[PDB]
Amino acid sequence: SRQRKLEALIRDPRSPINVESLLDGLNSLVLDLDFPALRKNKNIDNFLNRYEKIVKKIRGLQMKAEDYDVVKVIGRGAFGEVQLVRHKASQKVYAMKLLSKFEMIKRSDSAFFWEERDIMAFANSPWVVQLFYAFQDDRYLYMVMEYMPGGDLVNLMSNYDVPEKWAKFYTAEVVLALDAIHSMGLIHRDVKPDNMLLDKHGHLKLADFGTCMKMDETGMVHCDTGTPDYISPEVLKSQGGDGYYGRECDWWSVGVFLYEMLVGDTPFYADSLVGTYSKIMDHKNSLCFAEISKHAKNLICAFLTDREVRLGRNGVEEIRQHPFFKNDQWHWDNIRETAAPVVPELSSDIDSSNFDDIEETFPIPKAFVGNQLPFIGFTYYR
Amino acid sequence: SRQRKLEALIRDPRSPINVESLLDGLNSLVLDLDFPALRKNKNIDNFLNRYEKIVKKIRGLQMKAEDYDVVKVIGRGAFGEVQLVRHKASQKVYAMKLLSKFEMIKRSDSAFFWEERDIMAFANSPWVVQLFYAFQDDRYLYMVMEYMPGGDLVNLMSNYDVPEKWAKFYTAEVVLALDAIHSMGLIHRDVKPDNMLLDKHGHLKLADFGTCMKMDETGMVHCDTAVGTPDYISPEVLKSQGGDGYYGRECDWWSVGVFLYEMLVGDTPFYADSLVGTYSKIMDHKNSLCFPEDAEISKHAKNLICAFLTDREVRLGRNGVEEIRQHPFFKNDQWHWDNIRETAAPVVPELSSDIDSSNFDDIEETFPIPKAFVGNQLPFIGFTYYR
Ligand SMILES: Cc1[nH]ncc1-c1cc2c(s1)C(=O)N[C@]1(CC[C@](O)(c3ccc(F)cc3)CC1)N2
Ligand SMILES: Cc1[nH]ncc1-c1cc2c(s1)C(=O)N[C@]1(CC[C@](O)(c3ccc(F)cc3)CC1)N2
Repeated sequence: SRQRKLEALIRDPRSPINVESLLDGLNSLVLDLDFPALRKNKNIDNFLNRYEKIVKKIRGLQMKAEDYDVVKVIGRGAFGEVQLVRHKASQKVYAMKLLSKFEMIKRSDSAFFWEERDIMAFANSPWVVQLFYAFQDDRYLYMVMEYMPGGDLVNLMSNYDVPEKWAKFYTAEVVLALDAIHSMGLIHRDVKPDNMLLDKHGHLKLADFGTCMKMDETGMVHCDTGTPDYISPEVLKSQGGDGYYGRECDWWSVGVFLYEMLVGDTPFYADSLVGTYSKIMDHKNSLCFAEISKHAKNLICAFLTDREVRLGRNGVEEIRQHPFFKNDQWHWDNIRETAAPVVPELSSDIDSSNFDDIEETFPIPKAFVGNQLPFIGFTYYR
Repeated sequence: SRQRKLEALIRDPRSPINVESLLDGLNSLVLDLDFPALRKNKNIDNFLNRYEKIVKKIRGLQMKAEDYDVVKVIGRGAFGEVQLVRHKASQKVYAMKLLSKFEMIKRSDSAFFWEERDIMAFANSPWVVQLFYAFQDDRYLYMVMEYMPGGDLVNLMSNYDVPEKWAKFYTAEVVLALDAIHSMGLIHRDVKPDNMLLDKHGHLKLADFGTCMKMDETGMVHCDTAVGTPDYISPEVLKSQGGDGYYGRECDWWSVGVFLYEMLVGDTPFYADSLVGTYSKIMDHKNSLCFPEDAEISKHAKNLICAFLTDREVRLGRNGVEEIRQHPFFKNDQWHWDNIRETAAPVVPELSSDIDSSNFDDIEETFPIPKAFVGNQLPFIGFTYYR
């Protein structure tokens, strides 16, 4: 066949050897070889003279952080900040998440983003925040995503006293969004109001995929990797050395979310990491309520039990037909194209009134350290 | 102002960042990192576990040396042999030059082939031997060229007594071959009968481009190394070893002079028992150059040689290739300069089959595992070429 089998692999933007990735493999080789210490090497100097020229040019004609106006900083993650940005040429407003390369190399935390990228880029769901451009430089990783001007549910829940019928909507849109995540053979692990963003029209989209794992042939995962509030008992227990868990661990998170939304506090709240963790483990005795209807009370309890009997172990169908999700203005077939509880009031394309306000280098190597190598293949254009 | 600018750079076959070279980039990185000592590094291991699998599958599709049957070894250069090969699938015959990656690295001389490749892969001249494929593996560099069953001119000079009528032809063809090399912006520096091969029809081609330098924007080169074979070296290239060297194409016309002298006299002009003696005779070429009493040579032939074998300032061909063409020696009734290559050759080779190598005499170690990063395969990233 020759270069037909090989041409196909290059074309696929899902394959790790697409053109953009091959270019990363050159840049990160130049970026990690270009230090005077290592330059004493004959081989490393031959290479860098022949390529440094053309490599610098390439760097020029592909997406940079300079190609964006930074309207304002709207969030701050574990590694970098999330910015509200406007691309200069097209003038289109996006949300740009920065990830610090150095703060990732300085931690057992420099592979998480691969799932965060693949989901947001290729999920193609109405339930997933959508990635347009993924690019990098010597310092940072960048993801350019559709901006969600509606805020997150942590902001809504503090701003509005949430009544039962509002929770019927919000829980349901999480259920569906989660099912979409599951149908890509993935568990979210850490589902919570922070990863729940609202769009222009007040509808849900999941966002923070950092802690995602891909299910086994069976459907479980068997490896250890935050803060407990919304985390399932089996997941905490399994941090001490293996033991599988599955998709049902996300449904636990949902119950915690429905509780917090209806009551006001998380069901296992305590003013310490230890306290919430301890309460979760003894969930049999710790969960108690009030002013909640029996149908809503019941769904919370069907979620907040160990994985064996937890609602949604048998399927997403159990959840749907539950008496709590019975209303008038939406069916599961059209929930997204109905009116949301809170449709956000938006002045312009850069309005961020649903978000609040907020106000590093690599060490020059002696030997080859390969700091950029973990980030080869991250670059992506729509 | 678009990434369609970039799109062009990738597609351009003679661009440093074509897809083959980008894939070489990924490959020679996997090769220079996959060692247990190196893999103690988190980064290098994070990388290899994600790429090593797919990289292996690619290597599978890449042109192996297994793709060829080796008919006979027909030559051996400094850094490896030249095998007469038949490509298995196509069943076509090729000459394949091997270049040892180890011996090339071990001797600090590992940049000479880049020109050698471009000349053969892109010359498109009937005077330049032509490259079809250029692949590599961890151990070797490979050059698949069109086979030249006729043999080299060193062979022709020791099987036949060359009369001046033949010398006229061969010298003329060498002259035109070099003009084609020059018109591509390159000086050869190593013109010799060994680098002069003969096609199926007994006609010339130039072969060993390892020593080639590309002229600057003014047709001159700055070289401070005395490069090439000691017998054919020009006084300027020789002197250039010490201090600022400065020369153009003229040095190639020196070689042509020596070539002709060898062909008519039967010996090189500045021959000596040592290398160090040959150099000295070249330096004192006014006094050392003389034709023997017994060798009979036309007054035209001696004129052409001596016009070639002088200081660059007064050397023939300094004022264009034209003053060579019209030289009285090149007067004949058998070929013009327009056609020469389509006249009958003085020696047409008798080939019995497509693997006949009767015009070639028959004949008849790797890297250590590194501690840290060494990048042994880095000088070879981008070698790979296909037609
Ligand atoms: C706004 C937008 N529009 N289109 C995409 C986005 C994203 C926003 C974030 C995204 S995308 C993300 O990936 N991470 C975070 C990092 C900050 C976070 O941890 C936070 C903030 C405040 C809290 F009170 C608690 C938590 C939430 C997740 N933010
Ligand atoms: C035959 C063919 N067909 N298509 C390409 C070729 C090439 C052949 C060679 C090529 S291409 C080459 O690059 N190098 C050499 C290595 C051996 C050499 O140095 C030599 C020196 C003195 C000798 F008495 C004999 C041989 C000559 C050049 N051979």
